[PDB]
Amino acid sequence: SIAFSRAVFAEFLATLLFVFFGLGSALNWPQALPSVLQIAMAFGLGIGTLVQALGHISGAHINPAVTVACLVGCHVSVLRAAFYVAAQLLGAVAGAALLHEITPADIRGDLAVNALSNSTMAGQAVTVELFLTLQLVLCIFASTDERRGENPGTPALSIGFSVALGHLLGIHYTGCSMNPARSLAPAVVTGKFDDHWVFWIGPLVGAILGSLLYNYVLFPPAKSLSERLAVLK
Amino acid sequence: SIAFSRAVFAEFLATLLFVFFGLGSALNWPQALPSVLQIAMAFGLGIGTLVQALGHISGAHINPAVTVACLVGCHVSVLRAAFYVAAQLLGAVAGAALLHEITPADIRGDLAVNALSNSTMAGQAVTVELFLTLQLVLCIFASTDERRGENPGTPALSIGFSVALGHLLGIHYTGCSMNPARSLAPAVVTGKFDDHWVFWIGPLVGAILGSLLYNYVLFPPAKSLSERLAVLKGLE
Amino acid sequence: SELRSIAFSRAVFAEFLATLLFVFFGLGSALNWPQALPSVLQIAMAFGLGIGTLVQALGHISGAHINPAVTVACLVGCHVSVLRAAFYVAAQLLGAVAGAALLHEITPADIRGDLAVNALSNSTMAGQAVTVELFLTLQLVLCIFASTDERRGENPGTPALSIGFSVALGHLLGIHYTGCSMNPARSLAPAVVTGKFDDHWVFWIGPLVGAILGSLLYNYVLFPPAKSLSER
Amino acid sequence: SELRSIAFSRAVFAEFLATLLFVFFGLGSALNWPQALPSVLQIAMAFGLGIGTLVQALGHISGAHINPAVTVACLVGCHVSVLRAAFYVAAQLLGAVAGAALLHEITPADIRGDLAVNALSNSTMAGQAVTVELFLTLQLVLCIFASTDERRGENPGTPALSIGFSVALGHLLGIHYTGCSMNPARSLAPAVVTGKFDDHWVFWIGPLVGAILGSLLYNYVLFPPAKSLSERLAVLKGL
Repeated sequence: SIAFSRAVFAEFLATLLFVFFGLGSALNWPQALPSVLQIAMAFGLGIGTLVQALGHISGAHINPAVTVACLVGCHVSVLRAAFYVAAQLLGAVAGAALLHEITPADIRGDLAVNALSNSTMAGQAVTVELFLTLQLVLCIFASTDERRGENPGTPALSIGFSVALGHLLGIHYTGCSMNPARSLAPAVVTGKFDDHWVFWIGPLVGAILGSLLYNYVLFPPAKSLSERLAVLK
Repeated sequence: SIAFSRAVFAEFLATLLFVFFGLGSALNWPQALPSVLQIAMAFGLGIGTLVQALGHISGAHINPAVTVACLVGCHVSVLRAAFYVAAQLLGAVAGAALLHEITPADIRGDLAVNALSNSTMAGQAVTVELFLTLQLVLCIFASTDERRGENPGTPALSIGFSVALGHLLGIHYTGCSMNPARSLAPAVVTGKFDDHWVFWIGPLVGAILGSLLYNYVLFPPAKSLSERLAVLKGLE
Repeated sequence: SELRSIAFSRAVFAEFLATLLFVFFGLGSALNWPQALPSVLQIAMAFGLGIGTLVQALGHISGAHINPAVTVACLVGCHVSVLRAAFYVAAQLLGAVAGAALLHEITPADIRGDLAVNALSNSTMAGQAVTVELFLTLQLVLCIFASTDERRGENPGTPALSIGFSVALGHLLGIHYTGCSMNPARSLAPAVVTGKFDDHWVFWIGPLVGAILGSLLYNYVLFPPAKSLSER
Repeated sequence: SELRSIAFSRAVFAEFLATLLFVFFGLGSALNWPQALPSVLQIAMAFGLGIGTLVQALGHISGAHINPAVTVACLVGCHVSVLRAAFYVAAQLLGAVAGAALLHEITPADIRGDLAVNALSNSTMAGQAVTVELFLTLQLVLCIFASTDERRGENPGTPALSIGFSVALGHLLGIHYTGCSMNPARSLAPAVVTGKFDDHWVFWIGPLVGAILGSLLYNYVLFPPAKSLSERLAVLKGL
């Protein structure tokens, strides 16, 4: 019961640092405007560092979509999945509120809210978010699959660069979500809920798609006791 | 029976995600035009992520040139190589068609077709694409070599940054192909086939050079007794 | 023992040489070169790959702290005698100012300029900045303590690259506020060479409080040692 | 003998092919200005990922020096015969000039220019420039010696990346002073092709001294090997 509290707190602290570092590096800084690779690096190295620092404590989800995909695949109780999602949403809004407090009001602006950029249709954008989170969920599962042992090699760096890979594409359409907590945090702080359903349906459908594709299509487990039914039939 | 189907599907899904993410990060230029390092990071981390995600399922080729290269030193049969190349070409055009659907019409443009750039001639260009794939195939063979001298596992990031390394050079000449499927996908969707042979002869010839250079010149692998007999009894 | 004595001397020398190379490469890549002004990602990569290279090169000799803050974090965290920590902090401050003095005499005088002294940027207040420096160093010691935790021996992991990209991560954000310190030696080095001590206490209070916060958070809240025989 | 063995011939050819690919990719990515001018981070990444990829591709075959300074560094440390060191340096110089001549052939004449020769930049003096090149190669040699240290546990691929990012680290600083050499073969290759030899001694004295300095510092001062079979057992001592 005490290790579960450490894990929920770690998920809270991790999403706090992720959103604080991520949005603050994505703000419109006048003299030095951030580039797409610069923002992708910020979010990328953010997940990779927090997975390194807190992966052994809680699994380092830092993402409700990852937690939901973990609910379909790995052995996580619906009790733990709810506590994780709740901890991530609370940590995210705390990191965005903290960033707002420390960032001068001149630079804050939209506080890096997710908005449909490059005149992307919501139906077009929700399809992008689907495949953005799909490749991340595929990489997270493969990097943390216990059946692979120590063979993955670079779990923290690979998951980070997978997040950066999605940002290198998703920034132009929606500013890249791949995380419902990363989208909700600046939307609550600064009043901006432009097409917010895209940043929830997209990642969640993309996450459950990658979990089902991996755990039961690409690399399913061996048949369990259910084979006794085919013998009886 | 099923494991081969899961591998071919992985090659299809991997090339689908690779082309979707790769070409998309090369278009999408409103007020923020992508730089050479930015585009190279997209293709680089794309291969590295998909080698990490699907390498243990299919081998993570995501390249008909790489699949052709593995025909000599990857224990891949001519049956599997054809199924892999077909899955790569189908996934590539599916990723380019999907990107076209989700990208607004004004931004699409060329859809990141491989094209001759900076007044580079097709003979000069096909020479670049050879060495772009030579170093990639050279890195893949060592990264998947049991005698490379490290703990078991495949370095997906090393393979990814090898793809990125080729882009920091190849973009200025051809937009960097290194992958015949990566070139056919936007060529089929858009219709632009200008000097399309450069993006096929280049990667395929560069791959067979790296495979022959590694497996016969640089680091010839250890032959099993059954493999050793196919040589001897095939002689005289 | 005689073998134990040199190993400590090898470690103190490595800490001096490491902070010397870190400050020399970091500041020199952050200078305002007119033909190619460095971008935030360019500067972040310079400091990031600098730590990662030096941790790769000297981690197995001294631990590759390269930061008085993380050395203090090991005092409260990875329990190390105050003797070794004092020798480490002194070597870092001496190597840093030596690296900044070397870069000064190595770079033409016109372009030396501010020598990448940590300074308040974008009208950020000292109270807001000292809060940023806290969380920049907080995540760094969180990554360092996990990458070097005695209990994670088995698989070697990627400590040098992870810590290096953790330093870069802090620069993606910290550059816009203070030019990113995360290291009191990296701040004292160019301030001593080129007299610029504007709000220097921020670059000392910030990293030290964030380091002790992350060391206390790791060793007592997140991943403490087993109190009893329940799991040892 | 060592000369008449296949592994030595395979190692010399690997050193030749590796330097050929490194110079071809490095200069060409640093020299292609027309409408897209390469950035310092871009050039640093090209040379960085270049060394990292070739160390990963050919390190197990020859050691992947790709640098007469690095070869000299192991001549002062890593058991490399003075016969092997001469064959390695000769293979690197031949592969470099072959890679530079190859790049000149495939790059259109409008963009070739000086072919990315190492040149003193931003009014840096030769004494100041030769001091940069020393410390650029020193940290690289320190990183190479540690990335190849059998006493250090690492995961696959990360040592090649660490060496690569060490090269990229030097370029993030060295480009502003000299265009970043850290390799006498990388400087001679375009100098022979294009014919520009301005202050060529800086790109030779600097990297070599920095390599010997780094090899001596690592093998004798920082992390020397054991002397007796009881050394490691003695380090334990009491509890």
